[PDB]
Amino acid sequence: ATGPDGVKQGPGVTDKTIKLGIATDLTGVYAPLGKSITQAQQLYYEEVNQRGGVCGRTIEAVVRDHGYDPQKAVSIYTELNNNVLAIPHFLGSPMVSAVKQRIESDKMFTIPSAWTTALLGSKYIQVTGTTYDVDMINGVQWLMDKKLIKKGDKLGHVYFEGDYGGSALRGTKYAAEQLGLEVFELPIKPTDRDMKSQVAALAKEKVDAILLSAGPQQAASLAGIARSQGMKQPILGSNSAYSPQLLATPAKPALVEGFFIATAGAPMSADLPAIKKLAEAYSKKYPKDPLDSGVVNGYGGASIVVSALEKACANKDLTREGLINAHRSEANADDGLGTPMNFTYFDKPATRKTYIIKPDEKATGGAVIVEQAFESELAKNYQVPVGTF
Ligand SMILES: CCCCCCCCCCCCCCCC(=O)O
Repeated sequence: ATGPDGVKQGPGVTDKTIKLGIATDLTGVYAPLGKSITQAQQLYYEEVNQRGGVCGRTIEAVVRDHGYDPQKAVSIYTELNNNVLAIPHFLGSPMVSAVKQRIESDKMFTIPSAWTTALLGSKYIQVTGTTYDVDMINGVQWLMDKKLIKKGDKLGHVYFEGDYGGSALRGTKYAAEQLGLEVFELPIKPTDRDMKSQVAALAKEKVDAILLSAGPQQAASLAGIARSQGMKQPILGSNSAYSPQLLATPAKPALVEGFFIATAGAPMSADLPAIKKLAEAYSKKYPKDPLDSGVVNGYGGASIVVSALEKACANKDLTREGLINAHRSEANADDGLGTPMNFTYFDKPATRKTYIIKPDEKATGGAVIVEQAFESELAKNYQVPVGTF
């Protein structure tokens, strides 16, 4: 329990090692993005280890694949929880929801790649960036500002049922109420591979804009089918409704025009020194794995946990209490990757600024900024739910 350097050691911490857990999707709908996130975290931890680790201890990240399935995530959580100090990458809103009570009981610092409001309200869970609702509020306001929609128009929102799509949808509906828009709602599951019935329904409803809270496979299908039907409505996706791999498929033309993504994260093409450095470092380590916005997300999550570990080390306290208090002492985080945040609270989003990006085969990371990160008044005044959607 206390190392020979006088540092208190919690679960997963020995005299020479700090074990961290990663619960991701390597095989399901988010496979290429979970790979990128996971590899970017490993890149960060390797760089740290090369510089002597933390508190003289090497960081070891153990990786489990839940396949974007909540029951498997639970099983994985119970296999890791007594033997890792923290979980700096846990992919997926329903997956982390399923273990929220255990996280709280265990005092497990968890950094999801998941942005539901259902994960707010826990000291131990850092929801990074914006929440999904705030991204759709910003995004709908942007559609109106850009005259892609007007008062009285109808939005069709295709969404993964539950925490992720439902949170996004909450934002859509708030914006629609405030702005005088109608909403047509289309729930889907991650196992729905083919969007042609959804496209048919969107067309029947004569929507003016199409919103999507799903993964890359659904985005390719929906965009491709819509454009093959002559639909000209803009498409606005949540932050994970795209991977650059899709540009190497016939969906490309339906993604590089008329398709936008609302996200708190900067793409790999942003003109920031830390982004350029990351692009070079990641490309060097993993030459065969395309750069994507998951790389940014994973490197950033690793940066968050390491910052907290270093502060906890300096307090001679690599326990779960020491770690969370180190993390929650940071009111002004800015890792240089394009998403400044405040970590001292957890009853509201860490930021309310959303970028609009689009797919671009010419750009580093397969995407470019269309609108620099902004917080609409609409989003600023919105009441964000805490621990539910
Ligand atoms: C700064 C934070 C926003 C960064 C967004 C980068 C997108 C990376 C890909 C994420 C894949 C995971 C999707 C999870 C969907 C869900 O919430 O269940």
